[PDB]
Amino acid sequence: NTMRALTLKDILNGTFSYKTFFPNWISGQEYLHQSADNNIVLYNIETGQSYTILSNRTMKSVNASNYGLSPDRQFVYLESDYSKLWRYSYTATYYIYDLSNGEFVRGNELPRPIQYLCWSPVGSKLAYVYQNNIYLKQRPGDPPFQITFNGRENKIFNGIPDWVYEEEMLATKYALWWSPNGKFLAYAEFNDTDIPVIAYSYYGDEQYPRTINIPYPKAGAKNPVVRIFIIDTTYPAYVGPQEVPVPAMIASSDYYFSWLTWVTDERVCLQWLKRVQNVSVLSICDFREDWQTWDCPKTQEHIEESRTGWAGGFFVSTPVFSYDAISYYKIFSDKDGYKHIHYIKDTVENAIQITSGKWEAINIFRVTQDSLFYSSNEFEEYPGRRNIYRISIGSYPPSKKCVTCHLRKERCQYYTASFSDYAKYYALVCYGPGIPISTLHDGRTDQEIKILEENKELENALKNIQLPKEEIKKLEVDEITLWYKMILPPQFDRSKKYPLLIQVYGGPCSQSVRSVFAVNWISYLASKEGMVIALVDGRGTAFQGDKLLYAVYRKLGVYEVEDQITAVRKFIEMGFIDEKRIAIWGWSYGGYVSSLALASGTGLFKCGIAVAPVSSWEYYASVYTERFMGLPTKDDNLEHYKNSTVMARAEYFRNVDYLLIHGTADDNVHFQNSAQIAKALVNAQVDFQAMWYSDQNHGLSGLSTNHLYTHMTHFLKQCFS
Amino acid sequence: MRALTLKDILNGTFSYKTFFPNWISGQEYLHQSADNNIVLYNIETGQSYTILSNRTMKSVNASNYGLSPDRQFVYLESDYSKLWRYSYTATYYIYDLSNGEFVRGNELPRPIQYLCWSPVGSKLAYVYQNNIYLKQRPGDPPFQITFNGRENKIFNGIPDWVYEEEMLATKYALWWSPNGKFLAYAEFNDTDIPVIAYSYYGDEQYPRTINIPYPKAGAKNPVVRIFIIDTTYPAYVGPQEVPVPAMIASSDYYFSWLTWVTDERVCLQWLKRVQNVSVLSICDFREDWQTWDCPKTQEHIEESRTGWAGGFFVSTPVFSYDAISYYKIFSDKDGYKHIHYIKDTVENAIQITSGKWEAINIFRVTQDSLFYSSNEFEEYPGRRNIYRISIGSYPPSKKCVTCHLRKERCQYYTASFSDYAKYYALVCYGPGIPISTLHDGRTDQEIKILEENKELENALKNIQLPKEEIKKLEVDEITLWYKMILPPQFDRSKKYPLLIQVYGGPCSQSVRSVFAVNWISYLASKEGMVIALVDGRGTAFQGDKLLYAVYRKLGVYEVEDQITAVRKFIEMGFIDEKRIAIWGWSYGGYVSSLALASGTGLFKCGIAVAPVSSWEYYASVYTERFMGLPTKDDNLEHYKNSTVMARAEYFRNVDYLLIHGTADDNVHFQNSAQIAKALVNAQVDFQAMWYSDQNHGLSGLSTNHLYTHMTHFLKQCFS
Ligand SMILES: *[C@@H]1O[C@H](CO)[C@@H](O[C@@H]2O[C@H](CO)[C@@H](O[C@@H]3O[C@H](CO)[C@@H](O)[C@H](O)[C@@H]3O)[C@H](O)[C@H]2NC(C)=O)[C@H](O)[C@H]1NC(C)=O
Ligand SMILES: CC#CCn1c(N2CCC[C@@H](N)C2)nc2c1c(=O)n(Cc1nc(C)c3ccccc3n1)c(=O)n2C
Ligand SMILES: CC#CCn1c(N2CCC[C@@H](N)C2)nc2c1c(=O)n(Cc1nc(C)c3ccccc3n1)c(=O)n2C
Ligand SMILES: *[C@@H]1O[C@H](CO)[C@@H](O[C@@H]2O[C@H](CO)[C@@H](O)[C@H](O)[C@H]2NC(C)=O)[C@H](O)[C@H]1NC(C)=O
Ligand SMILES: *[C@@H]1O[C@H](CO)[C@@H](O[C@@H]2O[C@H](CO)[C@@H](O)[C@H](O)[C@H]2NC(C)=O)[C@H](O)[C@H]1NC(C)=O
Ligand SMILES: *[C@@H]1O[C@H](CO)[C@@H](O[C@@H]2O[C@H](CO)[C@@H](O)[C@H](O)[C@H]2NC(C)=O)[C@H](O)[C@H]1NC(C)=O
Ligand SMILES: *[C@@H]1O[C@H](CO)[C@@H](O)[C@H](O)[C@H]1NC(C)=O
Ligand SMILES: *[C@@H]1O[C@H](CO)[C@@H](O)[C@H](O)[C@H]1NC(C)=O
Ligand SMILES: *[C@@H]1O[C@H](CO)[C@@H](O)[C@H](O)[C@H]1NC(C)=O
Ligand SMILES: *[C@@H]1O[C@H](CO)[C@@H](O)[C@H](O)[C@H]1NC(C)=O
Repeated sequence: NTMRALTLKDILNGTFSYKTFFPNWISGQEYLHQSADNNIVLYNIETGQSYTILSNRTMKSVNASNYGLSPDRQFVYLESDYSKLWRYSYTATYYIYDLSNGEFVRGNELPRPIQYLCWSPVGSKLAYVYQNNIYLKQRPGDPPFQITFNGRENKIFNGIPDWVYEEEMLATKYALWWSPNGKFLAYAEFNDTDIPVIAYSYYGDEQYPRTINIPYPKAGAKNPVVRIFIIDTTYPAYVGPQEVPVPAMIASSDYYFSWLTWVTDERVCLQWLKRVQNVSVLSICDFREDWQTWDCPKTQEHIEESRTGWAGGFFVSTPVFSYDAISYYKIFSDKDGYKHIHYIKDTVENAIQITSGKWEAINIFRVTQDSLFYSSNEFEEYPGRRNIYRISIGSYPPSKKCVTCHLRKERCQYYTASFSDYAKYYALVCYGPGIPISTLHDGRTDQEIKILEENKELENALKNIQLPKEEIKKLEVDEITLWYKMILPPQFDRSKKYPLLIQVYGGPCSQSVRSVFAVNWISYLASKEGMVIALVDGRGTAFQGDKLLYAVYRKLGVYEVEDQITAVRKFIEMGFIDEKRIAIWGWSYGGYVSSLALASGTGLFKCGIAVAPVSSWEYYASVYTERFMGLPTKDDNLEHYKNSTVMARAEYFRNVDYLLIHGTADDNVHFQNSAQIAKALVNAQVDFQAMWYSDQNHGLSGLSTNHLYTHMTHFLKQCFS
Repeated sequence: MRALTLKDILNGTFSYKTFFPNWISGQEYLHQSADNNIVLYNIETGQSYTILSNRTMKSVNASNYGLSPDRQFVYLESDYSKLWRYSYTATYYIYDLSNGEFVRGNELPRPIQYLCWSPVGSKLAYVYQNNIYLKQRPGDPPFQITFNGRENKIFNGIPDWVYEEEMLATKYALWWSPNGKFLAYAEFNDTDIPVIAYSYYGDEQYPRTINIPYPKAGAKNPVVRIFIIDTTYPAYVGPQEVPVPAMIASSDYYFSWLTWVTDERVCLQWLKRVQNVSVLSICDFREDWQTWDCPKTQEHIEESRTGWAGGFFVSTPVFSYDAISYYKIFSDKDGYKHIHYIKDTVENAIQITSGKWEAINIFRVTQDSLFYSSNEFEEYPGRRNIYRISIGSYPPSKKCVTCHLRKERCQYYTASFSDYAKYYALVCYGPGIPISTLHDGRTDQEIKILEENKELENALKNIQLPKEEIKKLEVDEITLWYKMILPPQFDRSKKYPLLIQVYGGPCSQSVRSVFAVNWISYLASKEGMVIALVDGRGTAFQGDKLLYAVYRKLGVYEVEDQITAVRKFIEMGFIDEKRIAIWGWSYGGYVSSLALASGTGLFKCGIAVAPVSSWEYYASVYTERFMGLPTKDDNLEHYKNSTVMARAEYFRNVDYLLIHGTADDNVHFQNSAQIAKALVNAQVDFQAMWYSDQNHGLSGLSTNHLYTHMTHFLKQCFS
């Protein structure tokens, strides 16, 4: 064979895709996995042997795409008829299979379509959502008991989140949680009745288009109301569902429900977040026997507030409880402003700092009897790497071990972990910089037992490909460090002038300079079209302390734009960039940033591309916008909501080539955002190129993705030649 | 001295003025002068006086006026709020001219959808919240005629969306009798019609949905009931329904138009939903029952075995002074639309005009004369000349008033007649600079020049305008008339890039002797391009064989005829076969898209502005007229085969530019949304542009942006 450059076709077909192995743990030494001919194999690590538990002929009999083994292993649910709704939500038909009998569960059949379904943590209890209502099945073939009755489509939601909670708050399709032993079922009740709706046309394949209404609260609009209830699953008819008391300081004004964490069958932990998202409350509630309800004392309310910015990051960090079920470990900012692990027993005041330094603790994976596992930046001071650490708890001389630092140093510096029951064994998934690799380790010695997915097919395929060189370096301008990823063309010469493309996102709590392997569009642009690509992380980006993160608080569309400009000026003075041929592209938040950078009036960028951009913070969800911007009122931050729009910079797009793209059925960043930019450019008498994608979601999935990346390539090749 | 610039076209620098007198009597007319005073001019005693001052108009921000026939009052129209093509809502103020003060009292409500005076006296008729009200005297409390008017459902006195656009082409649906004794009105019911919903972004946090009851091809149609009310005693017997003919009511139907003959005689025109047959029913008033009798003996059928009834509309009759007979334009034995004279029956109709040319419109039927416009002169179908023929005199007369009035300059006319045709005005639209003159209605002599356009004549002195030529091609027994616009200092030895401007819809004509300084004049004047406009099968005024050729076969012959013409223009030697383009709007957007995806390799690039993509998405009134019903028993097969989306894979080696306004109520954005979706599925690249919150015509700074964007696309395509 002969070495060849990447093609656009290779990227669109996903020829250089990688496989990942996350074991579906069922016990401390057992896990499930789908085989090549679609069977379900049960691998036991201690015994070393595997067996088929659910055959391909049983899955094909009902056109099943997914499965779910019950904890007691008596039954397995068969998921078929997947019908996607929003980012996480989907509807499906569920078939219970009796493994012990060798036949499907016939009788009090499950309805269709089911919005969410799950087993209890022990036994064969079932909980499901149908027509925004929760139902309970003690045994698979038993008639269901209806828990909720007010569920109405697009108005009252039970057991599943509404649009805004699914997207910006919970980031999941469910809103119900079983207690550790299935004694209680906790759930949430969302009321979207008075929220204004977003309406958009869906053309489809019928003579007339249909309107799609979604209750969506834009910045400052009426928000949904939430009521968390806990019902006794053993005797639901006795006292019924009990509402969980909301803390006095949370209920004083509008509030959000952050997350629910079960501690024991008689103790649950709820997190609340005031509408002004700079103060969160961790309330611990205990079950009482004299009232059959949940008592929430003032003594068990732990406040976490941020005087500089917002509480947490994308979410308010969840606590990981100790074996004693009274104390917990949580990640939050220290005195210096770095998000580190703390240990809280009684009160927040007496919290003990577990990790410290000019780096951040990202996630706590497991809190065992003697070990604590977590991921961090620490290794070699690179904020874009992720490594797994293991620290001792309770032992007199403490231990601290980096499991993955030197596991495969050159190839692997971005890991994630998946723990078996009680951390007896665990799996590490390496995502880059090299070819991703999934391995399985002993939970006591950290030793690698076997390679789950090595990716030898992708390694051989890439042999004859001229992949670009990726470099993660930093710039130090005016006490502000800018980390950047530069993608260089094959056979790169520091004496030549290369056209430059900037890929931007820059949204608060984000990070785009990571040691992650990816064979994407910008890899093709550097491999075949000889372009230099750059990704810069400035103010507002996460994992480098709160001074960097909270710098964009109430000032969106200002520093993230300036930092891309500062970086381009620095890349130009390196000598290998053609100052005449520079471009910037982005999607969503990156579409807002590239539009503002292109209309900055600096003359650095020749052309720019904005895909589904945000044009004004008055058009985005209250949950995201108000977290980083505040209220759009005269008494608060209305002034900056008006000054931070793309439409106010319309006259500045006169000598630059602008390409504006947006999907007509975008439920997340509505088409209204691009419709307003286009209207402002028309009024300003400014020429630009545009593209719409009919009936397409925010991500433009399908043949639209092909068309988009082809259309953008044509625009860049014209701009650069 | 200098070439035209895009800015000159966008600003309307080379615009022309037109003078249509607002007749009030047989020798008088009103006109809003330079200082915005309403002046009255008398032709006989050549005197003028200001009847409504600029101070009176400015006091209520008035943009329009309406003098009552008795001249006691004048309505002052202000707060104009456009709705659809013709409809608008405004505030009206009655001014008492005799007293010198505004009419105080039972004030008119706001906003009023339509308002008009009776043909005599001070009677008022107006539509408010889809209901008709009557004011005997301006300061009197109104008498409510209708009560069922509900927004977007029941319409009274005004048409619904589809009747306003495709059927009446007017903002009103009420007609006063010749002396104001009776008021006739329409009642439209859109209750079960499916609606078209589209987002209107506006300037608020959330966009709003706009719903319009719009019947697409084959969908449920609005129902119509016509009534007549005695305006002297409307409480006595009330509104009486006009009997619908037995053969019209048998299935779905349309009300075509209403024509008052005398106070006690009215003429109604009906159209069957299968638009190949129309009925002219004459109804008389009966004292005995105070109702309208419509006999079978007074039903005149007009059917078309080859195609549809009429042109864009079913021609209206013009009655004689005897009020029993009438003159109507329709096809003869040979297939040419000529004037006929009907006394008793359609069978015994007498053909008034004949030949291989068409009579376009009947302007006025007087006691001894008949005025009409036609093609006849020098056999040019794109010309309009006004003729006068005698009626009643033993040896008949026939003269062409306009033919040699100004032969080189003027060959496209229109006429505005004063009360009883005592005087009339001729408006020349081209080929030369438009001119409006005033003629004596008895001798046809020119009395004065109303608007000569000397400002535009002087402005164009230093402008080297392109040469326009109207010629014809004769291929396979089919004559194609074309207008070619040549660059200044055109050389027949050089190769020039070619742009085709297309419309090609049924009943249309784009090769006319009309003066215009438009976008394509700039493209030829500054960008050295040859421009062409071809009229093939489906275009009107050349007989029914040409017109009905596209019957039930839309998107086929009009496309082929543009291709046949380009092949002929190429073999002329001065066209660069490598640089050819085609642009069109609306129907022209459908034709240019199909021509670009024909697979002939003639066109390099094409532009489609607000195109129709499938006949499933367009108005039933227009679509089922030339294509029939989209059912298995009728023409569903061709409805499916005549789509732009079915030709998606053919746009692969051509440059396509697709433009469409998001708030287009006429040709919905759905049409372009479907084309874009098909091109994505076919993996075909194209350039696109949307216009937020803009109507079908993209009026305002959106026009500026569109014409600029299209110029860039063509400049790039022709380099
Ligand atoms: C846009 O087009 C309009 C015409 O539709 C232009 O308005 C006209 O501009 C010309 C030249 O500036 C004016 O002509 C001069 O008028 C004076 C009397 O006012 C006369 O003494 C001169 O001999 C000459 O004819 C004209 O008055 C003016 N207005 C009208 C009603 O025609 C306008 O200027 C164009 N815009 C641009 C930017 O060119
Ligand atoms: C508007 C907005 C917004 C903010 N936002 C969020 N949040 C948190 C989660 C909830 C969400 N509502 C808001 N997640 C995001 C982004 C974002 O702009 N981009 C850029 C981006 N996005 C996409 C889709 C891209 C696709 C291709 C290339 C680069 C891309 N870059 C992202 O990638 N992700 C994952
Ligand atoms: C779909 C469709 C359609 C049919 N249509 C109608 N009818 C009768 C009245 C009722 C209506 N529903 C249907 N009037 C039309 C057209 C049409 O295609 N074009 C072409 C055109 N249109 C526009 C707007 C143009 C603008 C610029 C240049 C060329 C243009 N060429 C016209 O000019 N006019 C005046
Ligand atoms: C699209 O990409 C897939 C891989 O994602 C290609 O399929 C592979 O083809 C090679 C050919 O040697 C096989 O050995 C692999 O086993 C295939 N992998 C999978 C996952 O099927 C496919 O060929 C690509 N499409 C095209 C047209 O090249
Ligand atoms: C307007 O049209 C609607 C629908 O065609 C009429 O309503 C129907 O009238 C019939 C007869 O009175 C009833 O039996 C139906 O149940 C009605 N259907 C609906 C959908 O309402 C309505 O009466 C008409 N109104 C006028 C004033 O003509
Ligand atoms: C008017 O047009 C209609 C079209 O629907 C003609 O009706 C057809 O007549 C035949 C007679 O055998 C029927 O079988 C069909 O169902 C009808 N439609 C078609 C096109 O198949 C009607 O005859 C025409 N009338 C006139 C006077 O020309
Ligand atoms: C939901 O909210 C509406 C409107 O605010 C209110 O009327 C109703 O009581 C609520 N319903 C439930 C079940 O919470
Ligand atoms: C939280 O935000 C509000 C509004 O900006 C501010 O007034 C308040 O003091 C902040 N609270 C803390 C603890 O920072
Ligand atoms: C508005 O925003 C611009 C940046 O887009 C900034 O330069 C200006 O100072 C802001 N403030 C006001 C009051 O305009
Ligand atoms: C109003 O008309 C008078 C008389 O023609 C004139 O003098 C005056 O200038 C006009 N005012 C305006 C505003 O045109």
